[PDB]
Amino acid sequence: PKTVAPGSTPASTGGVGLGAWISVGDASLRTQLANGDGSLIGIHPQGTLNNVLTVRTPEQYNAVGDGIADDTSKLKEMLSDINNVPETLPDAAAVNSYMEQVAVKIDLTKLYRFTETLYIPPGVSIEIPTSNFFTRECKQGLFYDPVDKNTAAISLMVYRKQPDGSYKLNKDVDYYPTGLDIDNGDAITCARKIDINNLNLITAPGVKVGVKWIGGAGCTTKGLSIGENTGSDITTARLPRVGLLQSASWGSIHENLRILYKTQGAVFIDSNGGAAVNNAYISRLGNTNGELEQAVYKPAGFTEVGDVAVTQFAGSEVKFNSPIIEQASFDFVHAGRDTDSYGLFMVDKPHIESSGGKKKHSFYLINTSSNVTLSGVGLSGQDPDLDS
Amino acid sequence: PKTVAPGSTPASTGGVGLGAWISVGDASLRTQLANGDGSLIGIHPQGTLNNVLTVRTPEQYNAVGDGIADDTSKLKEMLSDINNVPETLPDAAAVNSYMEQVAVKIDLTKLYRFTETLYIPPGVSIEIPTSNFFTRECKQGLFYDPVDKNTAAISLMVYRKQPDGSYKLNKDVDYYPTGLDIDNGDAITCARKIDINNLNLITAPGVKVGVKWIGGAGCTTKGLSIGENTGSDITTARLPRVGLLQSASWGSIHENLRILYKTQGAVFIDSNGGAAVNNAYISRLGNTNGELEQAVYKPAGFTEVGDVAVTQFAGSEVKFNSPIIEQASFDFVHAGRDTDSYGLFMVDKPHIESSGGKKKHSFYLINTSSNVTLSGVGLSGQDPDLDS
Ligand SMILES: OC[C@H]1O[C@H](O[C@H]2[C@H](O)[C@@H](O)[C@@H](O)O[C@@H]2CO)[C@H](O)[C@@H](O)[C@@H]1O
Ligand SMILES: OC[C@H]1O[C@H](O[C@H]2[C@H](O)[C@@H](O)[C@@H](O)O[C@@H]2CO)[C@H](O)[C@@H](O)[C@@H]1O
Repeated sequence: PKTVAPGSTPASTGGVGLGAWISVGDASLRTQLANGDGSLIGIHPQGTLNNVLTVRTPEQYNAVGDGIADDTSKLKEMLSDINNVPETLPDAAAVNSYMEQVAVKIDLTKLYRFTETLYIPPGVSIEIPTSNFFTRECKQGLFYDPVDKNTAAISLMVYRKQPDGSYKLNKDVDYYPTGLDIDNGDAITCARKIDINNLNLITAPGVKVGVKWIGGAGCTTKGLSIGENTGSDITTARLPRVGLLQSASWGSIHENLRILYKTQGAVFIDSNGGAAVNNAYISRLGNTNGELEQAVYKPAGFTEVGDVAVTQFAGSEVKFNSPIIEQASFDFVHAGRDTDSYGLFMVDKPHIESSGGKKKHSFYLINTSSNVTLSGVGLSGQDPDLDS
Repeated sequence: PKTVAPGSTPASTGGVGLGAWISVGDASLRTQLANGDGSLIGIHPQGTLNNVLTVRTPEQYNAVGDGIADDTSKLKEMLSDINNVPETLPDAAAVNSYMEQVAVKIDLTKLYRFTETLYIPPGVSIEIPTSNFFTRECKQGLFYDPVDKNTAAISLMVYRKQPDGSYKLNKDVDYYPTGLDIDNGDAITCARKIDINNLNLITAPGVKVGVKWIGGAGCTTKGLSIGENTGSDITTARLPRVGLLQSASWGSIHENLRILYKTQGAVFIDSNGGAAVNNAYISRLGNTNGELEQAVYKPAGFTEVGDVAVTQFAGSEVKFNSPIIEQASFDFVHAGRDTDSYGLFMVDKPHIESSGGKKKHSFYLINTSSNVTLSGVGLSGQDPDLDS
């Protein structure tokens, strides 16, 4: 005989399974199925449903996915269930271990409004069926809509050494680690095994930075698409002031990156050895008042006023293969490393265009060398004296 | 008490749910499961089955998938359920709106025979597990088998203006929009947010055009594979005369495109700024009678006879990187724009080969400039006077 004390549960009196409690009847089947993992369902050629379910979705966490409801905690919970990285860690060994966990794929098929910077832990693949392209109304992806606009929508994890030898996750928008920081332990990257396929990210007007790709060595992107072609007034367009900011990401590859921006498209700083940006399509949403934008992250030698599609400095040498740059005051601003002019400006066959022939310079090169191959496409601006 | 009138249903007497009607028993469960969406099946770490099922297949529509039965209506239904765009539209706002719908991924794992041109609407991702490569018998993909061979197997959507001011979907096999048409309003593209991975397309012998990549700005492809390596006799092979025809597709990228053709491999016309074709493997199925093939779509300046692997004109300047071209009479035929010679012919390290050393010319250049990098692979024809 089996004695069951008052206040018992099947789980607390032997569990449910062979030799213990066995579910019987329809009510129990309903709950067994509803609270299971799919193991009750057989599949072909053999095995059970759970054996083949590996993707995660915000819907599993009840995200509304309409770009209205605040789905922040749902997205964070989804991320946490994959790899929950505490914001404070004791030492190097502790932060490094979070890059040695199981990686999981996430599929974003609706529109998720969020109001706090999302930090992607290592071991994450994010996918969306297709990439946005001058999309007027974003329907699938992330919509960053915070109270504090002096922030980034998305950011990789980089831990900063504290006075007591402990490490705290960086949450400062303007911060980016240097190759030196990574060498001397002042910063420790917690960004690895991250893959993006078609992530669409829109932003409330005025948000400072779209994506902070910091410390992402070996991390990859394909079809990453930033910004919304909301309307003619860029001042209300749902796109960030700065599309992407990248540092300490050697060996990182961005395939067919798409960026709709207001102030700066993409910025690459310090160590990014061997990193490539292929077939990028970077455009200011029209060039109205473009010449009045003020670059936010720029080398000291660049003091000119005007929007910049691509900015690079502090020894960064990203390879730009066949980029398409549109509607920019400055297509490229590049500075060699202050100390020795290190960092070759490499642009192969750029497709440069701007409505009404409005432009300041295509290649603004400071204390540097370069190898550029022209493809019979380009222009110089309307000022007969200053534009070149 | 609850009174239920004769001829009632649960829906007509309060609905199903808390505070109303609740399903009870095995029979109810069987029907709920059969007619549901997976919501009764829990999965890990939380949520239900419906939350993670996002991919569509033709099997959901009972397609036979054997390459014999005509699965046309079922492929069309699957496409329509994703984005059902009317063949006739009121104005531009109307057609533009269809590029702002939720995108869906389709997985093709069997062989689907169809008999009318398939029009891929915006917001569609297509994937097949692997790409065909000189495949003798196509097992997975699409097989176009029409009564009228003067047609295209697959086409993107471009709307043509009508005398009354309305717009109609183009169904003319030879039509392609120009940059001028798009600028005009004469044409409005409805091809955006389309991604193709490993799509295998074979066609009945005699089919004019395999794929009409028109207006596909920012659309991408990887492993698109056209044509079947049926047998030694090309007149009987399951491949089209013209593999791919592209126009108005600036920023479109074709990665590792594979084409087996009879007349012309790929054709690129008019505005295609910044578009790239990487590691294409284009080959006529042998060169037997290749010299007699007459190019269908080509510039006026080209009047020679012979098959052409790659044809480009009207100001199109697609970048061809590491293409592999085999058994062609003419590897490339390129004409700069009539008015100002615009449109640089760019080919980087082409791997050119032809059986028996049979060939007319590799680079037939008309009213144009070019930058070509040779990789120590190539040859010139057997005519000691004309071939170069
Ligand atoms: O030597 C490193 C780098 O330091 C300064 O860069 C600034 C930059 O000007 C700001 O826009 C922002 O991004 O912070 C950076 C340093 O944290 C110098 O101005 C620059 O020339 C130099 O390369
Ligand atoms: O000015 C554009 C273009 O017009 C003609 O191109 C023809 C082509 O010859 C045909 O094969 C077919 O594709 O229709 C095209 C447009 O009607 C000229 O022959 C060509 O040279 C010219 O660049």
